Amino acid sequence: LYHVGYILTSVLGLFAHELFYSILLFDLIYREETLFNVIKSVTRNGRSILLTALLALILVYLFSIVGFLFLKDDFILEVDRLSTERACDTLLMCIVTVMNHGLRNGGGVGDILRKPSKDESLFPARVVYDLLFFFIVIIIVLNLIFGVIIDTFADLRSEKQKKEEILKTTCFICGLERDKFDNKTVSFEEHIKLEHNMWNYLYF
Amino acid sequence: STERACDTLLMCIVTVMNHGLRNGGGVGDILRKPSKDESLFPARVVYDLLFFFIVIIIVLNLIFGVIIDTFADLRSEKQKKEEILKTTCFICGLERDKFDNKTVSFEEHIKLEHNMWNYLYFIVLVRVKNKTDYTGPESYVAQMIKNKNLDWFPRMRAMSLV
Amino acid sequence: LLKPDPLAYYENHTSQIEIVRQDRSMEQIVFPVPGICQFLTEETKHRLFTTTEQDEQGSKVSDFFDQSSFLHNEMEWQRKLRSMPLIYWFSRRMTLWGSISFNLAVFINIIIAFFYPYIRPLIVALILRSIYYLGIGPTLNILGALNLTNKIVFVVSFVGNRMEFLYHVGYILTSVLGLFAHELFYSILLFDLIYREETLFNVIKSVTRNGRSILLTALLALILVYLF
Amino acid sequence: STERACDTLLMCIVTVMNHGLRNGGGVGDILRKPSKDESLFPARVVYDLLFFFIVIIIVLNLIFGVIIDTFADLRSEKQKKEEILKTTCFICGLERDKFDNKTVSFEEHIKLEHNMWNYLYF
Ligand SMILES: Nc1ncnc2c1ncn2[C@@H]1O[C@H](COP(=O)(O)OP(=O)(O)OP(=O)(O)O)[C@@H](O)[C@H]1O
Ligand SMILES: Nc1ncnc2c1ncn2[C@@H]1O[C@H](COP(=O)(O)OP(=O)(O)OP(=O)(O)O)[C@@H](O)[C@H]1O
Ligand SMILES: Nc1ncnc2c1ncn2[C@@H]1O[C@H](COP(=O)(O)OP(=O)(O)OP(=O)(O)O)[C@@H](O)[C@H]1O
Ligand SMILES: [Ca+2]
Ligand SMILES: [Zn+2]
Ligand SMILES: [Zn+2]
Ligand SMILES: [Zn+2]
Repeated sequence: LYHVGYILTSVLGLFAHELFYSILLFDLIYREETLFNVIKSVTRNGRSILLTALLALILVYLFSIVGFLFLKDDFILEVDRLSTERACDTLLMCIVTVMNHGLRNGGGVGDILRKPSKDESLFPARVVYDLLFFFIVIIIVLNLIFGVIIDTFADLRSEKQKKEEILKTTCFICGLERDKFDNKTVSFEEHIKLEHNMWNYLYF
Repeated sequence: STERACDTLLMCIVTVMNHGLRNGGGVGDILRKPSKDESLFPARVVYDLLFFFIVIIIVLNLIFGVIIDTFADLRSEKQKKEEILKTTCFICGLERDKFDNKTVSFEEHIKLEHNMWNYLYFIVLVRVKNKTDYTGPESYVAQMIKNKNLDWFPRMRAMSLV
Repeated sequence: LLKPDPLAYYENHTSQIEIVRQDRSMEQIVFPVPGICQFLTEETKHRLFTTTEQDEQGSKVSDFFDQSSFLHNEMEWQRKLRSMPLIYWFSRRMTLWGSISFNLAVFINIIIAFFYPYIRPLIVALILRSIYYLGIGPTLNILGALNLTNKIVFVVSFVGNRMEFLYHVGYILTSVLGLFAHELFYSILLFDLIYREETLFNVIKSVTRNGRSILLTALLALILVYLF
Repeated sequence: STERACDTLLMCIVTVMNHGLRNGGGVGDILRKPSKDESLFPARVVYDLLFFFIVIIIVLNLIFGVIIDTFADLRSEKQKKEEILKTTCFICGLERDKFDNKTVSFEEHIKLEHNMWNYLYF
């Protein structure tokens, strides 16, 4: 199916528009096993990553609710038209702003809100809001999305080590360890080649 | 005052590779800041979020997950090597466990009987002595050394265990 | 009675091994250790003990036996060398040359960084006095000359103490380039902290062991950037 | 209104160590933004990308991978030590599995016979 899709993309590029040969570069993931292993680390626990993203979206939704109810006058966004607009006139806009401009920042949504003045009555509220966003949705959740990948890497490495040592140590048919064939007339390197040759069983 | 990047696909690639990867939020940080009353605003939001979530959280974090995994692999393999070196015998590959309650402890099995440097000395002796004066074992080991055989070494069996 | 002094001398030159006879029975061969067995350097022993790699089975002997001949050649070379007094004196002091060369490189780089718009404390004071009296340029020239001579001595010791040699000759090339071509070429000499340190080399190994993985991930990032 | 850093090599080092390491995109975020028609534009692109990819994705990530690896090493060592403490006897170093189906179990072989405090008392 992948190869016929490749043919389809090639013919589209040849006839429809030359800007379809780009997708062909996604043969590097197929021609290579190392890159495929990295993408496997990404996409083995894919449900974990997607559910963590949904958790981040839920937290963004709650923070957007709080901002819309209380801090809706601090959601002011610079714009370049063809001077400064207001984001929070509707909870959907608050969610969009806090998900686009709040996740894509090193300090959370507090980097886009109106910069407060120390002599305001909402200053402690803004400080707590920004710090909570930064500590819950940018140091933990967006870091869980990466800790999951790291843990998946470790799991793949351990699984591959187990499989390889099983293959190179124990017999394929009888599952008999290598050490059992020490100080014996037949060595394990011979037991697997003449007696328990798994291809002789297929021939039989 | 200000220039346009995308007048050619090469310039778009250069801008999105230089100013896109080198940012905490992706190419959405250099692109003209849109206005909510535009017809492309959802497209820009999706574009920026996709760039951020694919090329700056999953593809610029695999270059680091790989490093962490390599660290773990190095530690594991070094630990295996150190355990093998400090527990099993170099020549016969016999664990330290088998030399408990025996007359000779493992601390002597490696220092007196199965001293690999003694085997090196024996090899040098066998290849420095004239062939006629070889005693039985010396001529035997010379014969095997000529045959490229390695059986004369002990293998999973010391002699102090029997 | 045979316990230990002639007896101590004989017990110091009498090695026993446990070769396995053809009939699956073990013997205990006791033999005098040849003379050249007193020249095997301790560093070589440590290297062969640590770096030797297990083969397909749990057997490290298949490589030790292979290295036996090279060890014998080194044994003979050490016997030959110990007669030569001057080269032997150099060879005994091999870490000293490396330390001096690295310290000179670091001091040259510090002097360049701090001045270039155009017993360690005692050595620092000496360099400061040289800077005060002669000034930068001549102080730099003499420091580079000392570095080059020390690295030549280090390389002759290295060969006499026989890819790493390629690195050392590259270091020589960089030193001479800095001394003559342009004084900003000493910057590359600071890439000896990797060679002089095992920990830094271990982290760099973590980086460059799965280098193909990192490069292919970078190419994937480039493909995604191309699509965007 | 704007000062120059690179009038000397020491000032360049200070600028690229203070303003380069402390940015999410390397020193390219402080350098003058170049016009596409300049002759050195490819040079600036390569310079910035190399700084970002060598000194901010690898080295400043090695400084953290080392910490992670040390965490793993500590956890493994502590698990080993705790398991040895809770399984093998302190004095004889005899596993717990050896005292199964025996007239006396490990739970008291370490409390009556091989009590190390009894050895200290002796
Ligand atoms: N039961 C087994 N356990 C482990 N390895 C096995 C087993 N059966 C076969 N093998 C391995 O699978 C491969 C099968 O080799 P095969 O019998 O086809 O011999 P061949 O084609 O002459 O090649 P070779 O030179 O590797 O022996 C060999 O690597 C053999 O060691
Ligand atoms: N088969 C072996 N298994 C384990 N360790 C070994 C083996 N052969 C040699 N060694 C170790 O390698 C080193 C070689 O010992 P060597 O004959 O050089 O002793 P030495 O120079 O007198 O020093 P020392 O006995 O104080 O370590 C020692 O550490 C010895 O324990
Ligand atoms: N050789 C050993 N192996 C394992 N655990 C040991 C060993 N020797 C002592 N211990 C443990 O150390 C502690 C020493 O117990 P101790 O003789 O002091 O009794 P205690 O202070 O009256 O306490 P308790 O009987 O309630 O455990 C106990 O936990 C004992 O299990
Ligand atoms: Ca004879
Ligand atoms: Zn079998
Ligand atoms: Zn042994
Ligand atoms: Zn006990």
